[PDB]
Amino acid sequence: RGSFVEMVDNLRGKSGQGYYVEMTVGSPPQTLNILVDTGSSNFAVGAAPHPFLHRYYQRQLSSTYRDLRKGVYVPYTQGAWAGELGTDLVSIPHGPNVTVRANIAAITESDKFFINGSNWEGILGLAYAEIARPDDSLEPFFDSLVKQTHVPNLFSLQLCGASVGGSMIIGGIDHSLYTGSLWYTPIRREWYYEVIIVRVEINGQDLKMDCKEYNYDKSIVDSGTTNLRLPKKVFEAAVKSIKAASSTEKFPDGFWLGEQLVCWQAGTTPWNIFPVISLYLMGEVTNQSFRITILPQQYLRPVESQDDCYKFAISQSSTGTVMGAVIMEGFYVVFDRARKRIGFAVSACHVHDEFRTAAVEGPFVTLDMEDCGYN
Ligand SMILES: CC(C)CNC(=O)[C@H](C)NC[C@H](Cc1ccccc1)NC(=O)c1cc(C(=O)N[C@H](C)c2ccc(F)cc2)cc(N(C)S(C)(=O)=O)c1
Repeated sequence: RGSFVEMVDNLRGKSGQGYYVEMTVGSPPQTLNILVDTGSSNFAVGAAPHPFLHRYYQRQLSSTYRDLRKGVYVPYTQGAWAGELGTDLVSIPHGPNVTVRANIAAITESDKFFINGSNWEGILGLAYAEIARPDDSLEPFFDSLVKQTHVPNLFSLQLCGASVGGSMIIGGIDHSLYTGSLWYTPIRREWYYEVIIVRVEINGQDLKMDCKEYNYDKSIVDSGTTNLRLPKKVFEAAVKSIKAASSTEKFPDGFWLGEQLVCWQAGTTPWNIFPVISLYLMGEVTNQSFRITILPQQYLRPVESQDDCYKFAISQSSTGTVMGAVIMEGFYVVFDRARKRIGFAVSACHVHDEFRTAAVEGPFVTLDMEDCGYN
Protein backbone atom coordinates (compact mmCIF):
# COMPACT_ATOMS: atom_id res chain seq x y z
CA ARG A 1 0.00 0.00 0.00
CA GLY A 2 1.43 3.36 -1.14
CA SER A 3 0.65 6.67 0.58
CA PHE A 4 -2.17 7.45 -1.92
CA VAL A 5 -3.72 3.96 -1.46
CA GLU A 6 -7.15 5.29 -0.42
CA MET A 7 -7.54 6.92 -3.85
CA VAL A 8 -6.80 3.69 -5.76
CA ASP A 9 -9.78 2.08 -7.52
CA ASN A 10 -11.94 5.18 -6.87
CA LEU A 11 -13.34 5.18 -10.42
CA ARG A 12 -16.13 3.12 -11.94
CA GLY A 13 -17.78 2.85 -15.36
CA LYS A 14 -20.88 1.00 -16.54
CA SER A 15 -20.95 -0.77 -19.91
CA GLY A 16 -18.10 1.50 -21.10
CA GLN A 17 -20.22 4.66 -20.83
CA GLY A 18 -17.75 6.86 -18.95
CA TYR A 19 -15.51 6.86 -15.89
CA TYR A 20 -16.95 8.45 -12.76
CA VAL A 21 -15.86 9.34 -9.22
CA GLU A 22 -18.03 9.89 -6.15
CA MET A 23 -18.33 13.51 -5.07
CA THR A 24 -20.15 14.76 -1.98
CA VAL A 25 -21.88 18.12 -2.29
CA GLY A 26 -23.61 20.37 0.22
CA SER A 27 -24.80 20.10 3.81
CA PRO A 28 -26.05 17.62 4.89
CA PRO A 29 -24.10 15.39 2.44
CA GLN A 30 -25.38 14.60 -1.06
CA THR A 31 -23.14 12.09 -2.84
CA LEU A 32 -23.31 11.73 -6.62
CA ASN A 33 -21.45 9.89 -9.37
CA ILE A 34 -19.49 12.45 -11.40
CA LEU A 35 -17.91 11.95 -14.82
CA VAL A 36 -14.19 12.79 -14.91
CA ASP A 37 -13.73 15.12 -17.90
CA THR A 38 -10.29 16.51 -18.76
CA GLY A 39 -11.90 18.01 -21.90
CA SER A 40 -13.92 20.75 -20.16
CA SER A 41 -13.74 23.12 -17.19
CA ASN A 42 -17.20 23.21 -15.56
CA PHE A 43 -18.31 21.30 -12.50
CA ALA A 44 -21.99 20.56 -13.04
CA VAL A 45 -24.53 18.15 -11.59
CA GLY A 46 -28.03 16.98 -12.55
CA ALA A 47 -30.37 19.03 -10.36
CA ALA A 48 -33.83 17.80 -11.41
CA PRO A 49 -35.37 14.42 -12.35
CA HIS A 50 -34.35 12.88 -15.71
CA PRO A 51 -35.26 9.46 -17.24
CA PHE A 52 -31.57 8.42 -17.22
CA LEU A 53 -30.79 9.72 -13.71
CA HIS A 54 -31.09 7.66 -10.51
CA ARG A 55 -30.32 10.66 -8.31
CA TYR A 56 -29.78 14.42 -8.49
CA TYR A 57 -28.66 17.49 -6.51
CA GLN A 58 -31.34 19.05 -4.29
CA ARG A 59 -30.20 22.60 -3.50
CA GLN A 60 -33.17 23.31 -1.20
CA LEU A 61 -31.77 20.61 1.14
CA SER A 62 -28.25 22.15 1.28
CA SER A 63 -27.86 24.82 3.97
CA THR A 64 -24.46 25.88 2.58
CA TYR A 65 -25.61 26.44 -1.02
CA ARG A 66 -25.15 30.01 -2.29
CA ASP A 67 -26.97 31.22 -5.40
CA LEU A 68 -24.77 33.13 -7.84
CA ARG A 69 -27.95 34.32 -9.62
CA LYS A 70 -26.56 33.57 -13.08
CA GLY A 71 -27.49 31.08 -15.80
CA VAL A 72 -24.94 28.95 -17.64
CA TYR A 73 -25.05 26.95 -20.89
CA VAL A 74 -22.40 24.42 -21.93
CA PRO A 75 -22.31 22.79 -25.38
CA TYR A 76 -19.88 19.88 -25.92
CA THR A 77 -18.89 18.01 -29.10
CA GLN A 78 -21.56 15.60 -27.89
CA GLY A 79 -24.60 16.94 -26.02
CA ALA A 80 -25.42 20.15 -24.14
CA TRP A 81 -27.00 21.32 -20.90
CA ALA A 82 -28.37 24.49 -19.30
CA GLY A 83 -28.33 25.35 -15.63
CA GLU A 84 -27.93 27.74 -12.75
CA LEU A 85 -24.73 28.82 -11.02
CA GLY A 86 -24.02 28.59 -7.33
CA THR A 87 -21.35 27.61 -4.85
CA ASP A 88 -21.43 24.85 -2.25
CA LEU A 89 -19.12 22.72 -0.13
CA VAL A 90 -17.57 19.84 -2.08
CA SER A 91 -15.45 16.84 -1.02
CA ILE A 92 -14.31 13.68 -2.80
CA PRO A 93 -14.68 10.82 -0.24
CA HIS A 94 -12.14 8.62 -2.05
CA GLY A 95 -10.08 11.68 -3.08
CA PRO A 96 -8.08 14.27 -1.07
CA ASN A 97 -8.86 14.77 2.63
CA VAL A 98 -10.12 18.33 2.15
CA THR A 99 -13.38 20.25 1.66
CA VAL A 100 -13.64 23.30 -0.61
CA ARG A 101 -16.23 25.86 -1.61
CA ALA A 102 -16.46 25.38 -5.38
CA ASN A 103 -18.55 26.79 -8.20
CA ILE A 104 -21.28 24.34 -9.18
CA ALA A 105 -23.69 24.49 -12.11
CA ALA A 106 -27.03 22.91 -11.28
CA ILE A 107 -28.22 21.16 -14.48
CA THR A 108 -31.95 21.76 -14.97
CA GLU A 109 -32.34 20.84 -18.65
CA SER A 110 -30.19 18.90 -21.11
CA ASP A 111 -30.00 17.43 -24.62
CA LYS A 112 -28.14 14.19 -25.46
CA PHE A 113 -25.80 14.66 -22.51
CA PHE A 114 -26.79 12.10 -19.87
CA ILE A 115 -26.39 8.49 -20.98
CA ASN A 116 -28.88 5.69 -20.23
CA GLY A 117 -27.39 3.09 -17.86
CA SER A 118 -24.09 4.97 -17.35
CA ASN A 119 -24.70 5.43 -13.59
CA TRP A 120 -23.26 9.00 -13.54
CA GLU A 121 -25.21 12.19 -12.71
CA GLY A 122 -22.77 15.04 -13.28
CA ILE A 123 -19.47 16.09 -14.81
CA LEU A 124 -16.15 17.29 -13.36
CA GLY A 125 -14.38 19.59 -15.82
CA LEU A 126 -10.70 19.37 -14.96
CA ALA A 127 -9.30 21.63 -17.69
CA TYR A 128 -8.40 25.36 -17.34
CA ALA A 129 -10.39 28.61 -16.78
CA GLU A 130 -9.85 29.80 -20.36
CA ILE A 131 -12.50 27.32 -21.60
CA ALA A 132 -14.91 27.67 -18.62
CA ARG A 133 -18.44 28.95 -19.28
CA PRO A 134 -19.80 31.64 -19.06
CA ASP A 135 -16.17 32.84 -19.05
CA ASP A 136 -12.72 32.52 -17.45
CA SER A 137 -13.88 34.37 -14.31
CA LEU A 138 -15.68 31.18 -13.23
CA GLU A 139 -12.93 29.42 -11.27
CA PRO A 140 -12.80 25.69 -12.20
CA PHE A 141 -12.95 23.08 -9.43
CA PHE A 142 -9.26 22.11 -9.51
CA ASP A 143 -8.23 25.81 -9.34
CA SER A 144 -10.37 26.23 -6.20
CA LEU A 145 -8.91 23.01 -4.76
CA VAL A 146 -5.35 24.29 -5.26
CA LYS A 147 -6.14 27.87 -4.08
CA GLN A 148 -8.03 26.85 -0.92
CA THR A 149 -5.89 23.91 0.21
CA HIS A 150 -2.33 22.60 0.25
CA VAL A 151 -3.10 19.85 -2.31
CA PRO A 152 -0.29 19.82 -4.92
CA ASN A 153 -1.28 21.19 -8.34
CA LEU A 154 -1.34 17.72 -9.97
CA PHE A 155 -3.69 14.80 -10.66
CA SER A 156 -3.33 11.46 -12.49
CA LEU A 157 -5.70 9.06 -14.27
CA GLN A 158 -5.64 5.29 -14.79
CA LEU A 159 -8.68 4.32 -16.89
CA CYS A 160 -9.16 0.55 -16.93
CA GLY A 161 -11.06 -0.70 -19.98
CA ALA A 162 -12.98 -3.92 -20.59
CA SER A 163 -18.40 -2.74 -15.68
CA VAL A 164 -15.01 -1.00 -15.67
CA GLY A 165 -12.86 0.93 -13.18
CA GLY A 166 -9.65 2.78 -12.49
CA SER A 167 -8.01 5.40 -10.31
CA MET A 168 -7.89 9.18 -10.02
CA ILE A 169 -4.98 10.12 -7.79
CA ILE A 170 -5.28 13.75 -6.67
CA GLY A 171 -2.19 15.61 -5.45
CA GLY A 172 0.26 12.93 -6.59
CA ILE A 173 1.09 9.64 -8.29
CA ASP A 174 0.73 5.98 -7.25
CA HIS A 175 3.41 3.59 -8.53
CA SER A 176 1.17 0.48 -8.47
CA LEU A 177 -0.75 1.97 -11.40
CA TYR A 178 2.01 1.72 -14.01
CA THR A 179 5.04 -0.20 -15.22
CA GLY A 180 8.24 1.18 -16.76
CA SER A 181 9.07 4.90 -16.95
CA LEU A 182 6.91 8.02 -17.11
CA TRP A 183 7.53 10.12 -20.24
CA TYR A 184 6.39 13.78 -20.32
CA THR A 185 5.06 16.04 -23.05
CA PRO A 186 4.60 19.80 -22.59
CA ILE A 187 1.18 21.31 -22.06
CA ARG A 188 1.43 23.68 -25.04
CA ARG A 189 -1.07 26.15 -23.59
CA GLU A 190 -3.27 26.10 -20.49
CA TRP A 191 -6.83 25.98 -21.85
CA TYR A 192 -7.57 22.45 -22.96
CA TYR A 193 -4.83 19.97 -22.07
CA GLU A 194 -3.15 20.79 -25.38
CA VAL A 195 -0.28 18.64 -26.62
CA ILE A 196 1.74 18.29 -29.81
CA ILE A 197 1.84 15.09 -31.89
CA VAL A 198 4.96 14.91 -34.09
CA ARG A 199 4.62 11.49 -35.81
CA VAL A 200 2.09 8.67 -36.33
CA GLU A 201 2.76 4.98 -37.09
CA ILE A 202 0.61 1.95 -37.94
CA ASN A 203 2.49 -1.30 -37.13
CA GLY A 204 5.71 0.76 -37.14
CA GLN A 205 4.98 2.22 -40.59
CA ASP A 206 5.14 6.01 -40.74
CA LEU A 207 1.91 7.61 -41.95
CA LYS A 208 4.18 10.18 -43.63
CA MET A 209 2.11 13.35 -43.21
CA ASP A 210 3.28 16.80 -42.14
CA CYS A 211 3.01 16.94 -38.35
CA LYS A 212 0.99 20.15 -38.83
CA GLU A 213 -1.83 17.86 -39.98
CA TYR A 214 -1.83 15.87 -36.74
CA ASN A 215 -2.41 19.04 -34.69
CA TYR A 216 -4.77 20.93 -36.97
CA ASP A 217 -6.16 22.89 -35.26
CA LYS A 218 -5.23 21.45 -31.85
CA SER A 219 -4.53 18.12 -30.13
CA ILE A 220 -6.06 17.51 -26.70
CA VAL A 221 -6.16 14.86 -23.97
CA ASP A 222 -9.83 14.39 -23.17
CA SER A 223 -11.07 11.71 -20.75
CA GLY A 224 -14.69 12.76 -21.52
CA THR A 225 -14.40 11.51 -25.13
CA THR A 226 -14.64 7.79 -25.98
CA ASN A 227 -12.70 7.68 -29.25
CA LEU A 228 -9.36 8.50 -30.71
CA ARG A 229 -10.52 11.37 -32.93
CA LEU A 230 -8.34 12.50 -35.82
CA PRO A 231 -8.47 15.44 -38.26
CA LYS A 232 -10.14 14.41 -41.54
CA LYS A 233 -6.95 14.06 -43.63
CA VAL A 234 -5.26 12.13 -40.82
CA PHE A 235 -8.26 9.82 -40.27
CA GLU A 236 -8.38 8.96 -43.99
CA ALA A 237 -4.67 8.09 -44.15
CA ALA A 238 -4.87 6.15 -40.87
CA VAL A 239 -7.84 3.99 -41.93
CA LYS A 240 -6.21 3.23 -45.30
CA SER A 241 -3.09 2.04 -43.47
CA ILE A 242 -5.03 0.03 -40.80
CA LYS A 243 -7.00 -1.75 -43.56
CA ALA A 244 -3.78 -2.61 -45.41
CA ALA A 245 -2.25 -3.96 -42.18
CA SER A 246 -5.34 -6.06 -41.40
CA SER A 247 -5.84 -7.43 -44.92
CA THR A 248 -6.05 -11.15 -43.99
CA GLU A 249 -9.65 -10.29 -43.10
CA LYS A 250 -12.07 -7.96 -44.86
CA PHE A 251 -14.61 -5.72 -43.15
CA PRO A 252 -17.37 -3.48 -44.55
CA ASP A 253 -16.69 0.23 -45.12
CA GLY A 254 -19.25 1.08 -42.41
CA PHE A 255 -17.17 -0.80 -39.83
CA TRP A 256 -14.26 1.61 -40.36
CA LEU A 257 -16.73 4.52 -40.06
CA GLY A 258 -18.05 3.23 -36.71
CA GLU A 259 -21.52 2.68 -38.17
CA GLN A 260 -21.35 -1.13 -38.28
CA LEU A 261 -20.37 -3.58 -35.56
CA VAL A 262 -18.62 -6.90 -36.15
CA CYS A 263 -19.12 -9.74 -33.67
CA TRP A 264 -17.11 -12.90 -32.99
CA GLN A 265 -18.05 -16.02 -31.02
CA ALA A 266 -17.27 -15.35 -27.34
CA GLY A 267 -13.50 -15.21 -26.71
CA THR A 268 -12.39 -15.87 -30.30
CA THR A 269 -11.64 -12.26 -31.40
CA PRO A 270 -8.57 -12.37 -33.69
CA TRP A 271 -6.66 -9.50 -32.05
CA ASN A 272 -3.52 -10.65 -33.90
CA ILE A 273 -4.87 -9.63 -37.33
CA PHE A 274 -5.16 -5.92 -36.30
CA PRO A 275 -2.16 -3.50 -36.15
CA VAL A 276 -0.78 -1.52 -33.21
CA ILE A 277 -0.93 2.30 -33.49
CA SER A 278 1.76 4.73 -32.27
CA LEU A 279 1.61 8.46 -31.54
CA TYR A 280 4.88 10.35 -31.03
CA LEU A 281 4.65 13.37 -28.70
CA MET A 282 6.99 16.34 -28.23
CA GLY A 283 9.40 15.72 -25.34
CA GLU A 284 10.75 17.95 -22.60
CA VAL A 285 14.17 18.39 -24.23
CA THR A 286 14.93 20.13 -27.58
CA ASN A 287 14.59 17.79 -30.60
CA GLN A 288 13.54 14.90 -28.33
CA SER A 289 10.28 12.99 -28.63
CA PHE A 290 8.75 9.76 -27.34
CA ARG A 291 6.03 7.40 -28.53
CA ILE A 292 2.92 5.87 -27.04
CA THR A 293 1.54 2.64 -28.55
CA ILE A 294 -1.96 1.15 -28.26
CA LEU A 295 -3.46 -2.21 -29.22
CA PRO A 296 -6.67 -3.26 -31.00
CA GLN A 297 -7.85 -4.03 -27.46
CA GLN A 298 -7.92 -0.23 -26.97
CA TYR A 299 -9.31 0.96 -30.33
CA LEU A 300 -11.85 -1.86 -30.83
CA ARG A 301 -14.47 -1.33 -28.12
CA PRO A 302 -16.95 -3.97 -26.89
CA VAL A 303 -20.67 -3.22 -27.28
CA GLU A 304 -23.68 -4.74 -25.42
CA SER A 305 -24.60 -13.07 -25.19
CA GLN A 306 -22.28 -15.71 -26.67
CA ASP A 307 -21.13 -13.02 -29.12
CA ASP A 308 -18.50 -10.35 -28.57
CA CYS A 309 -19.51 -7.34 -30.70
CA TYR A 310 -17.02 -4.54 -31.37
CA LYS A 311 -17.03 -0.97 -32.65
CA PHE A 312 -14.03 0.54 -34.43
CA ALA A 313 -13.43 3.52 -32.16
CA ILE A 314 -11.06 5.71 -34.20
CA SER A 315 -13.09 8.47 -35.87
CA GLN A 316 -12.89 11.74 -37.84
CA SER A 317 -12.79 15.25 -36.38
CA SER A 318 -13.03 18.81 -37.69
CA THR A 319 -11.75 20.35 -34.43
CA GLY A 320 -8.31 18.73 -34.12
CA THR A 321 -7.06 15.52 -32.54
CA VAL A 322 -8.85 14.20 -29.47
CA MET A 323 -6.92 11.69 -27.40
CA GLY A 324 -9.88 10.13 -25.58
CA ALA A 325 -10.48 6.85 -23.72
CA VAL A 326 -9.08 4.80 -26.64
CA ILE A 327 -5.71 6.40 -25.90
CA MET A 328 -6.06 6.81 -22.14
CA GLU A 329 -7.05 3.17 -21.50
CA GLY A 330 -3.55 2.08 -22.49
CA PHE A 331 -1.78 4.35 -20.01
CA TYR A 332 -1.36 5.94 -16.63
CA VAL A 333 -1.69 9.63 -17.47
CA VAL A 334 -0.24 12.30 -15.18
CA PHE A 335 -1.65 15.81 -15.47
CA ASP A 336 1.27 17.74 -13.96
CA ARG A 337 -0.23 21.25 -13.98
CA ALA A 338 2.49 22.53 -11.61
CA ARG A 339 5.16 21.74 -14.23
CA LYS A 340 2.93 22.39 -17.30
CA ARG A 341 3.35 18.83 -18.60
CA ILE A 342 1.52 15.53 -19.14
CA GLY A 343 3.15 12.18 -18.38
CA PHE A 344 2.42 8.76 -19.92
CA ALA A 345 3.36 5.30 -18.66
CA VAL A 346 2.17 1.78 -19.51
CA SER A 347 -0.96 1.06 -17.45
CA ALA A 348 -0.83 -1.84 -14.99
CA CYS A 349 -4.50 -2.53 -15.83
CA HIS A 350 -4.55 -2.07 -19.61
CA VAL A 351 -6.15 -4.86 -21.64
CA HIS A 352 -3.68 -6.92 -23.67
CA ASP A 353 -2.77 -10.48 -24.65
CA GLU A 354 0.17 -12.90 -24.48
CA PHE A 355 1.77 -11.50 -27.67
CA ARG A 356 1.49 -7.70 -27.44
CA THR A 357 1.33 -4.95 -24.82
CA ALA A 358 0.72 -1.19 -24.88
CA ALA A 359 4.01 0.73 -24.80
CA VAL A 360 5.66 4.06 -23.94
CA GLU A 361 9.13 4.31 -25.44
CA GLY A 362 11.90 6.81 -26.09
CA PRO A 363 13.75 8.93 -26.59
CA PHE A 364 13.56 9.61 -30.31
CA VAL A 365 15.07 12.40 -32.38
CA THR A 366 12.54 14.66 -34.08
CA LEU A 367 13.47 18.02 -35.63
CA ASP A 368 11.39 21.20 -36.10
CA MET A 369 8.72 20.09 -33.58
CA GLU A 370 7.81 23.70 -32.78
CA ASP A 371 6.52 23.95 -36.37
CA CYS A 372 3.89 21.21 -35.81
CA GLY A 373 1.69 23.48 -33.68
CA TYR A 374 -1.20 25.42 -35.18
CA ASN A 375 -1.14 29.21 -34.68
C1 LIG B 1 -14.77 23.26 -23.41
C2 LIG B 1 -16.18 22.67 -23.38
C3 LIG B 1 -17.22 23.77 -23.52
C4 LIG B 1 -16.38 21.58 -24.45
N1 LIG B 1 -15.44 20.47 -24.38
C5 LIG B 1 -15.65 19.35 -25.08
O1 LIG B 1 -16.70 19.15 -25.69
C6 LIG B 1 -14.57 18.31 -25.12
C7 LIG B 1 -13.84 18.35 -26.46
N2 LIG B 1 -15.11 16.97 -24.90
C8 LIG B 1 -15.66 16.67 -23.59
C9 LIG B 1 -17.07 16.10 -23.71
C10 LIG B 1 -17.61 15.83 -22.31
C11 LIG B 1 -18.91 15.03 -22.28
C12 LIG B 1 -19.92 15.23 -23.23
C13 LIG B 1 -21.10 14.48 -23.18
C14 LIG B 1 -21.28 13.53 -22.18
C15 LIG B 1 -20.28 13.32 -21.23
C16 LIG B 1 -19.10 14.08 -21.29
N3 LIG B 1 -17.00 14.88 -24.50
C17 LIG B 1 -17.49 14.80 -25.73
O2 LIG B 1 -17.73 15.80 -26.40
C18 LIG B 1 -17.72 13.43 -26.29
C19 LIG B 1 -18.21 12.43 -25.45
C20 LIG B 1 -18.42 11.13 -25.93
C21 LIG B 1 -18.93 10.08 -24.99
O3 LIG B 1 -19.75 9.25 -25.37
N4 LIG B 1 -18.41 10.10 -23.76
C22 LIG B 1 -18.71 9.12 -22.71
C23 LIG B 1 -19.20 9.84 -21.45
C24 LIG B 1 -17.53 8.26 -22.43
C25 LIG B 1 -16.30 8.80 -22.03
C26 LIG B 1 -15.21 7.96 -21.77
C27 LIG B 1 -15.34 6.58 -21.92
F1 LIG B 1 -14.29 5.78 -21.67
C28 LIG B 1 -16.56 6.03 -22.32
C29 LIG B 1 -17.64 6.87 -22.58
C30 LIG B 1 -18.14 10.85 -27.27
C31 LIG B 1 -17.65 11.84 -28.12
N5 LIG B 1 -17.35 11.57 -29.48
C32 LIG B 1 -17.63 12.61 -30.47
S1 LIG B 1 -16.76 10.22 -29.96
C33 LIG B 1 -18.00 9.21 -30.45
O4 LIG B 1 -16.09 9.54 -28.90
O5 LIG B 1 -15.88 10.44 -31.07
C34 LIG B 1 -17.44 13.14 -27.62
